[PDB]
Amino acid sequence: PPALLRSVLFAPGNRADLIAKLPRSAPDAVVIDLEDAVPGTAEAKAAARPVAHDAARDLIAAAPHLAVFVRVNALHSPYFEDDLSVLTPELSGVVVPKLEMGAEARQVAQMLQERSLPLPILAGLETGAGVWNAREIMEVPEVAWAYFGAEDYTTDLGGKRTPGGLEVLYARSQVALAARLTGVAALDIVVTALNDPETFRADAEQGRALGYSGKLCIHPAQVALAHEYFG
Amino acid sequence: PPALLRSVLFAPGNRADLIAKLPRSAPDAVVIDLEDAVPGTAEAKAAARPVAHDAARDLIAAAPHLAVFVRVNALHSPYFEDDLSVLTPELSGVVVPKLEMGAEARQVAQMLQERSLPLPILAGLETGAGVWNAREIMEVPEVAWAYFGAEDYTTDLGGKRTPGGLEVLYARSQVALAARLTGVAALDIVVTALNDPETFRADAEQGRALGYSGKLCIHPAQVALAHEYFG
Amino acid sequence: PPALLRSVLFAPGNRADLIAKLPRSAPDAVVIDLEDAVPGTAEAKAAARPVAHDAARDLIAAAPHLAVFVRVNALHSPYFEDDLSVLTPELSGVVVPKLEMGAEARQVAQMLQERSLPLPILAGLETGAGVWNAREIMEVPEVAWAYFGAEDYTTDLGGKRTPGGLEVLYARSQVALAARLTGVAALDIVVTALNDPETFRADAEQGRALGYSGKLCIHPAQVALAHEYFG
Ligand SMILES: O=C([O-])CC(=O)C(=O)O
Ligand SMILES: O=C([O-])CC(=O)C(=O)O
Ligand SMILES: O=C([O-])CC(=O)C(=O)O
Ligand SMILES: [Mg+2]
Ligand SMILES: [Mg+2]
Ligand SMILES: [Mg+2]
Repeated sequence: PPALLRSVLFAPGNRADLIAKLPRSAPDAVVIDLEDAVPGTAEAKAAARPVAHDAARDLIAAAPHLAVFVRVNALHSPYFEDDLSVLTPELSGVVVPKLEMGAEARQVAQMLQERSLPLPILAGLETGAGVWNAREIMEVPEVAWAYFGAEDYTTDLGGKRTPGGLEVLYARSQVALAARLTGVAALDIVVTALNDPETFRADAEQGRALGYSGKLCIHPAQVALAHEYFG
Repeated sequence: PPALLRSVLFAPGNRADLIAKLPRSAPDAVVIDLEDAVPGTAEAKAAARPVAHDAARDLIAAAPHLAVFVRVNALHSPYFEDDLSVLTPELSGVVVPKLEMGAEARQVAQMLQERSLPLPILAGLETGAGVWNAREIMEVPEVAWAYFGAEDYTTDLGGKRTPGGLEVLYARSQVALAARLTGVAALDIVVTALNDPETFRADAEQGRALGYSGKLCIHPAQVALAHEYFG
Repeated sequence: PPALLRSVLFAPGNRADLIAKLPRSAPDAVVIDLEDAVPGTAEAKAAARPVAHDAARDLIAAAPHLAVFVRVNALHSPYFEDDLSVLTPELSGVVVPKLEMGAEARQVAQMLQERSLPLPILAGLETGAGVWNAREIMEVPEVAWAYFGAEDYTTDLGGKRTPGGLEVLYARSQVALAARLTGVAALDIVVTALNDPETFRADAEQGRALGYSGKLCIHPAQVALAHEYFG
């Protein structure tokens, strides 16, 4: 995949239909999500694995030039292990959420290698420890890109999100700087307000000014908006 | 004392009458202050010790559940040593202002134990070094809560305070993050404007969004406002 | 040169005429610039050196009490070595842009010592690494002052500058804090807009609030304005 992704669009791993609609807006990359998008039960996570596996295969064959990623559950969740069975060399990479130390990313890299699944890692820095150890996490060789997850960050610190985002400015700035120092591409925060392009435009602008090279998108319409600011 | 304190109300150590009025606003915790609240004269300090002691003694008995703290003078001040003699096991904890190194916090903890005073420490992070070494200070076991003192922080850096507080956003964000990583309760900055409830409301909202679990209060009226945002 | 510089005014190193005007606004210090001010070709830099060298000399003889500095090119640039010949013992010091490690600053000090140039360093922290290692760079003994260059910082991170400057608040606050902790005087960012003193006034105000003790100036008119805020 390109070292630069201007837009990264998500779809629930257990929604074959939404996964297939992923290329419509032509995002630079997409993420079939087995984490947040799917219920936290052993049953839901198991049911989602074959669905996302086949959906990923179909998608890559239909849109050969689309960078396709799969987001697995956190390293320390009881789902990480079995999520790996979903991966294939055809994916552009694997998204690992809530990483918190360089050792965790190295563990991930080694486990992937032992499953014969050499996939670059798109690191999720979205907790206090992830931000604090941002540089150490991104210096792991296998980490090619990273996103700052404001939503989980504030939840982790017992904070609350605002439109301006001053409450995550410190964190968002640290991640962008650590990303520059390690040669890793930084992906900006999601925008949950889906009814106003203006709210998104203002947010993307802040992210661009900070040095992020791309932005996470949760709705197709945000893709075109993202391309007006990154790239 | 509770792990979380929504409000912490201050009262001058040498003002036995005000100390007694403390329970009125029903704050989660109160601080009998021998530091800033009293004049910096070797005589005005030694004269405040007996008044603070006797006032704290009677206050704790009058409201046994209420978390009662006494703020002593800085570790390297000429008053610290003698201030300790004022403390008692019945206190919920001791407030130590201007801590700047993990080593200073450990020193305080050791001295307290040697004086047979089992008191958890409420660390004052309000200087450049305090903020810089926030995590190292807060990881000391005896430290249970910590507050960011914007007033003395700006004074220490030669800065100046504003209503928006952007000049201490980096510092306030760093303390909140370090508090999370160490399991320490973070207490937000004071609001010196005692005539406008909107200034406090907006200020408290910023602290809450950043991850603070409580806020320092200098006037009984701010207590109710604090509980509107923290809890 | 005093430990405190409220204003530091720049002039192109290849303009003998502009350099001569430097003393008119009575800035606390002046900088004859061989770096950004002079085009990036071996021809333009070599042509600039004798002018900066002699103009600096004529300046010191005319204004004996003025702190005169020369800004050489970056340490790892192909012009650094030759730029050193422009320096003389009579200068108040030398500005070294884009410093990124403590070791780089020590290298400069060493090379200055072997040339018999007792010139303290005014370090330029204006790239991701410069900000990341701000404290280590400033703890180098010969570093007496440091400036934060928001322009090159955002360029280095691939961001964009805004009037409000929230995109560089993190870095600006960090440089100011590190300067306090190392005993180094921190100089605030340049203001490129010259048609409005109000834009400069608001900016200087932000810098002062964060703890900066002086501000870089690129137009003599900014000198008096800086003096209203610093000192
Ligand atoms: O799942 C989503 O839609 C967005 C997400 O995880 C994130 O921004 O971290
Ligand atoms: O004593 C006060 O009024 C305020 C105080 O200590 C602080 O903000 O740290
Ligand atoms: O060259 C200039 O005029 C200003 C400059 O380098 C800076 O602010 O770093
Ligand atoms: Mg997320
Ligand atoms: Mg205080
Ligand atoms: Mg510069």
